[PDB]
Amino acid sequence: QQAGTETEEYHLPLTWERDGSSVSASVVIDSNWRWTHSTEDTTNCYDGNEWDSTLCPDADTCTENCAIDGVDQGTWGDTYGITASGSKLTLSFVTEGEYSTDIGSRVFLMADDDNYEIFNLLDKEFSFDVDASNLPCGLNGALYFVSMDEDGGTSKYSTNTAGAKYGTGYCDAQCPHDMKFIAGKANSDGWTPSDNDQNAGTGEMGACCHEMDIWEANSQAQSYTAHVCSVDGYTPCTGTDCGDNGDDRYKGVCDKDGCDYAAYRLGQHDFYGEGGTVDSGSTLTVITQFITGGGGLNEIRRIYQQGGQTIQNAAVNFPGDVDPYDSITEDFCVDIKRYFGDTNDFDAKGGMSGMSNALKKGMVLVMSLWDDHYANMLWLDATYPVDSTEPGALRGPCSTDSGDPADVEANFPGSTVTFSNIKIGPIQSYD
Ligand SMILES: OC[C@H]1O[C@@H](O[C@H]2[C@H](O)[C@@H](O)[C@H](O)O[C@@H]2CO)[C@H](O)[C@@H](O)[C@@H]1O
Ligand SMILES: [Ca+2]
Ligand SMILES: [Ca+2]
Ligand SMILES: [Ca+2]
Ligand SMILES: [Ca+2]
Repeated sequence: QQAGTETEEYHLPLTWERDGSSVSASVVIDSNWRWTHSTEDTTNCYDGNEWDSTLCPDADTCTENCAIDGVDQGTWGDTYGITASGSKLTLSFVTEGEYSTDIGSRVFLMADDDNYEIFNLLDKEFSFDVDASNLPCGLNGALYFVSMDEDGGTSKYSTNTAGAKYGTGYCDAQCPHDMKFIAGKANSDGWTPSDNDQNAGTGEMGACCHEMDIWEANSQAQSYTAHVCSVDGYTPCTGTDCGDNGDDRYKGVCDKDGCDYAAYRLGQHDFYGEGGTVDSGSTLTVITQFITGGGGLNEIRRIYQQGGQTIQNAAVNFPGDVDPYDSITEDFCVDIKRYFGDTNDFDAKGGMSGMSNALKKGMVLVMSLWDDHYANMLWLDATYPVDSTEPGALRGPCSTDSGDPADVEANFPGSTVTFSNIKIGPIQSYD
């Protein structure tokens, strides 16, 4: 995409801590949340959930003709319900503006006006605080890393002149087709509007890359998941390469399921939640350690702190069936996938070594708040598949009727997540 000139681009300031020193940074809104319009005027190129057939008769003409616009200082709060102060950032779910309504948001941490911050997580401890108290069943307030390009695509894709400054270049391990710009081009060829999301559609292209989910959670359940892909960084896909939901799920270049560590799923039902060992009713500190051996990742450990207590990660609880692993390791991934009857696509795509190499190349930090139009977040917080009674189906305490976006958007529009005190530093000892 190119950048429009209707609205000036302002990144929202955010402070964080890197190896002992305060960094005055900012966040940027993902391009998918922006207005896409003609370069000549205010006519929408993306209108509801379809592209304008006159402006965008094919992708190349669409790309020529259409621009993504800025988000100015006032737009952050007025349109997206996003606020920041100091080291704290708050995302909102439903924000009713003047003439339209926004649902959720996705933002990236900037290094400067033109480039994302790049995190090299190997042999480091990453931590932050989160308040997930105001996220019901069905919501996901997520903090995660993806193998995006630092500049958002502008060096590799000459029709992307907007770049990281306008939140371009998202990719993740789902190879999502709902991205409006991929590889610097409008993803308008083959576009089908979604049946249940009036702002969304899908195009021919997907946007694939490695993904390290540090925190996917609401007040009822939480997980952390490594997803490795067999391709190098940001990778556009078509066809079978995208590994689309359904028959193609395991046939693409990315591990969609991931090697997931979800305490409730692993048989620790009172560990996290309302009044849990980790109490989702109050702020908590999430510490994640990327442990290496011989320079390669071999373990992703989790520690929690809350009210001055240090809380070790809850171990796998299937006595006699699976060992009491308490972290993501190769053997955990293999053993738990066997017990759950899950295809081990993590190892297929490269496994821990693969992941390691992804982390070595550096990742972008993502914070988002969304609902789930595909699976109603049931994979996180309920039972999935809904009628399944075998090991690994049970995910959280929520009803299998929970999480329909039409329901949660109506019933809990005021839901929010707050992230704060982002920090990276050396791996610390926790007694
Ligand atoms: O894409 C949503 C979410 O999916 C997570 O993977 C699920 C997968 O969606 C489901 O079909 C399978 O049975 O379970 C895995 C693990 O719960 C993926 O793990 C997430 O990171 C992603 O946000
Ligand atoms: Ca032209
Ligand atoms: Ca074509
Ligand atoms: Ca094929
Ligand atoms: Ca299962």
